[PDB]
Amino acid sequence: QPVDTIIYQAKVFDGLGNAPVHMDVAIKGQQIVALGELSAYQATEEVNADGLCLAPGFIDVHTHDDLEVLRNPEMAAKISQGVTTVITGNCGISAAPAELANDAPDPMNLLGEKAEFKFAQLRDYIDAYKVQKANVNVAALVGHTTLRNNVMADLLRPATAAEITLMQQQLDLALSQGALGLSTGLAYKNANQAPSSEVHAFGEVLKKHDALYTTHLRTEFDAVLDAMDEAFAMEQAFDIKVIISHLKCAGKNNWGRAPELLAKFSEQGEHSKCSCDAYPYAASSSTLDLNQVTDDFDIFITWSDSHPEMAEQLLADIAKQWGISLLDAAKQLQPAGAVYHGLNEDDVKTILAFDKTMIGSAGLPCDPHPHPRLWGSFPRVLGHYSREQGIFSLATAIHKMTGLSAANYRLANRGVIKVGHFADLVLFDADEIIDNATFVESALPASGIHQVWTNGQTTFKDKRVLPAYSGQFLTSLGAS
Ligand SMILES: [Zn+2]
Repeated sequence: QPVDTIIYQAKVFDGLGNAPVHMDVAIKGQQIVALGELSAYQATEEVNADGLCLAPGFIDVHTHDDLEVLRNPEMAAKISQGVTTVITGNCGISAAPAELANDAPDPMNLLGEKAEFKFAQLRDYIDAYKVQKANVNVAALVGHTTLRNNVMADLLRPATAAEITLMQQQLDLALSQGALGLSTGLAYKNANQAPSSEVHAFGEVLKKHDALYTTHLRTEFDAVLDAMDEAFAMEQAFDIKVIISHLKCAGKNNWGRAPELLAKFSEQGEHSKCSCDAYPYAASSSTLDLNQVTDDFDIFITWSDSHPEMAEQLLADIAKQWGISLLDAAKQLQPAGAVYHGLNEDDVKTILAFDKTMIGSAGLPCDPHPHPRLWGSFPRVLGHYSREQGIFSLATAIHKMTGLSAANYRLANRGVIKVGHFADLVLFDADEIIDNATFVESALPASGIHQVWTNGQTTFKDKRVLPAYSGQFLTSLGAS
């Protein structure tokens, strides 16, 4: 008869892109149990949401939070944005299944330090998550580069057919233990010599488990359209779900080409199910890479192990202080992290507006001065691009971080405000929600989020991140 909580009089967005409905929402246990006008229900707690909006909890489909959720189960960077679920294991790197010999090969340092990789099997990682759980749900992909490192000591080559056989078996076991699918990061030096046929060797395993394929493209610069062909070939050959990560046309050469990327989806063939995600910024962030050094746009160093006095400075200013070229300064700064202001804002708007595009933060949790997407992506979409810029409605914006993402990743009973679905929810003020993180002050929490529930338990309330630790590990459904 009774319920734990009723949220009264909010503008409720279902997560499916439909117009909001003014109504009340009842939570009991982990579940949404009633929707409508509910003053006839007995609730332990009552939340007055008059003038506020209620949406499904946001799903961050592009994270490198594999080890961050173990180090930092409160997950304030995500929870303070309204994110209740993270997809881990992106761009070819995952915490599991991974056995390291001497070091963690690049880019696995984006996840954590080599000693943190303690999960020879995915089941080991799930056990570790279940020790404390976390404020976010976790669903995990397996990284192709991580699989390569398990069986190859020299990564600067194709894997042998025998090494491919081992990787197929390791993925098959990870999928059976609960992984969602496989990710690749083919632009990175330690995967770039994998030919398309090496990636294709995983297709039968993925198809057998009805699993996902996600990809950081082999290049996102001049030849990005060719790189997209590679991703479509997985869909064509195996009829599996493919997601292109952080879609962009990078480089001054390619500013204005976003329509070409949208039109490229017409080349998929018989199946038309490829999706993509993007973060809402015109600046990327990664290790300082000599191939990306240019004078075409600002490049900011975020950290440098060689010259920590140069952290948070513009590469052009560093070069001038040092009396050498941008490229020579970059060589001396390595290893380092950078933010590259190399995207065009109109391209970003077009990619965000594309109806296939989900919102993903691509936040780098080990960065000591992170790109502000780590703390602002989702309220930036709702407050900057929807309310202020008007490029889409609030219903559309919410859909692209909730119901669209749960559907594309097959997240059962999430992403939608519907009776019987999990009570992952965000209460916010539609007129005040906004990102506050800037490139200079990159960890400022967003405004406008009043309360967050993860599986029916409050993980954020009135600026407090709360250790409910009610997240669950979301094991894959496998085949029929
Ligand atoms: Zn990536």
